[PDB]
Amino acid sequence: KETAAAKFERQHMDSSTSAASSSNYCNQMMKSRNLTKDRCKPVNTFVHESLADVQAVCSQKNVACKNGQTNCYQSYSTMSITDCRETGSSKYPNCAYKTTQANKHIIVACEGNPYVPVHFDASV
Ligand SMILES: [Cl-]
Repeated sequence: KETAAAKFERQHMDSSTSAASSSNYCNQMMKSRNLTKDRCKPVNTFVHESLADVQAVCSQKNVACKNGQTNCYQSYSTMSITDCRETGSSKYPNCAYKTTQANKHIIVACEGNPYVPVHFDASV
């Protein structure tokens, strides 16, 4: 059983590249992080920053989560991210994604001891 913290890392961290360099990034990544196994995950963001930088967000600007809980945090600074969203034609198991590279603030929900990201709420 994956911890919530480990699931976050698998779904959202990509420290290995500074940015998506092709329009096929999302197709490539969604597959390999096993986010298309059972169904096409519809929306998923990858963050191209160190794990330390992403964990540090839990110490930054406290905001409400979409769900009304108040354990979310917005990064003071922008981060390099890639936004992956399934195209309207996509059908499992031939999952297809639009890739959008950007520099935006991230908002994550944090939980636990240590107090670490367990959900990606949005980018700004
Ligand atoms: Cl979950």
